[PDB]
Amino acid sequence: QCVKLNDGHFMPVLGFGTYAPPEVPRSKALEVTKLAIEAGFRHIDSAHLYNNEEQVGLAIRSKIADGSVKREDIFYTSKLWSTFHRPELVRPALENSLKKAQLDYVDLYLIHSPMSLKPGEELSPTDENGKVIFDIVDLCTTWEAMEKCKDAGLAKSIGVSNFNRRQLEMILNKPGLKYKPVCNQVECHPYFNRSKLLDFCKSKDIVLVAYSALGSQRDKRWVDPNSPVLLEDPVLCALAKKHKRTPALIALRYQLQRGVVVLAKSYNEQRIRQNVQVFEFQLTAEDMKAIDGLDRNLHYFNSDSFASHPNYPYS
Ligand SMILES: NC(=O)c1ccc[n+]([C@@H]2O[C@H](COP(=O)([O-])OP(=O)(O)OC[C@H]3O[C@@H](n4cnc5c(N)ncnc54)[C@H](OP(=O)(O)O)[C@@H]3O)[C@@H](O)[C@H]2O)c1
Ligand SMILES: O=C(O)c1ccccc1Nc1cccc(C(F)(F)F)c1
Ligand SMILES: O=C(O)c1ccccc1Nc1cccc(C(F)(F)F)c1
Repeated sequence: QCVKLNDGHFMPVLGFGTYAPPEVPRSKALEVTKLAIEAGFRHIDSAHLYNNEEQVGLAIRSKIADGSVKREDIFYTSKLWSTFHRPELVRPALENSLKKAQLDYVDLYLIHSPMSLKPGEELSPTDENGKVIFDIVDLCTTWEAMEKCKDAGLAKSIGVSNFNRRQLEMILNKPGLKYKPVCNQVECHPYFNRSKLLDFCKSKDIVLVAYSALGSQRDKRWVDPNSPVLLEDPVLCALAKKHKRTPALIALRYQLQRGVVVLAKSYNEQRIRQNVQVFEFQLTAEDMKAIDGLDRNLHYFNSDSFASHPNYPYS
């Protein structure tokens, strides 16, 4: 139930998504992360951006203290936020995340996004029009700082998120590169299946990790309400009926069968327990072809605040 990363460490192929929007009480992350571990999730995905690392960390530490898991059984991810791309800010950002979570190391630390933002106090600094104040940082220098964090033992593995093929290539061609990214965590689902990026990642031994695999949380801040609702897709519905599973389970299994590590966020006890059933059934070649046919270049995260950035990954 794991994949071997290009640095020798192992990553569980099903991960628990911990982001919930600010209107959800912070205490919920503690409750649901414990439930996720109880259900069998061993890969837990968080970030500085999520304002939940204390709660998620506490959940992990609670399950270690009561004997349910060892630290070595848990794969915990955090991410460097975009206001901290300047190399001198990388290690301090990681140390802050470790202090919040009360952990000695993260299993994985990612550059959250290639879209560098102005260093400062704000998560999303703005001008007048609500467009973000961008920063211009050579992400190869950021990567060097990430490498130093691995060497120091603060992160077992390092990788990237929201990078396109070209951006990934720039890191891979860096003179004196010490560690390749182990993964690229990107938006990935049947409406945006990333086939060409997946092929590229496979060719370089980089794991593609899918987020919004269930169609995203459809947050009004970044997602058009008109966009088709992935879990109401008729083809996924037909496949769910055929296998007597659910559309969510079909969407998750699709990713595993393509060699994509898949995340799944749920703050509902029943759905958390449901999602671990992804290992209990298989899709046929014809099922996979049907799902492949759904691709319509649809990234749910689709806002002016992303699209105007000079390092916006989508074309
Ligand atoms: N690197 C990045 O920039 C980035 C971006 C986005 C997400 N992520 C990571 O990926 C995780 C997941 O992506 P996401 O947050 O977009 O959500 P998602 O996994 O696509 O899930 C979307 C929604 O599906 C619902 N759901 C879950 N299981 C279900 C089931 N069995 N049946 C029906 N509905 C189900 C959840 O609602 P309920 O809670 O009500 O069950 C959830 O809000 C995040 O939490 C985060 O850790 C990373
Ligand atoms: O094992 C990998 O390398 C793997 C990588 C990405 C996605 C899925 C992967 N493996 C996988 C896919 C389905 C079922 C099982 C297992 F049988 F181990 F549970 C493992
Ligand atoms: O990581 C999350 O779950 C996330 C949550 C809320 C808002 C944005 C998020 N991720 C994110 C953050 C910065 C840039 C991009 C993207 F590249 F997709 F645009 C995605």
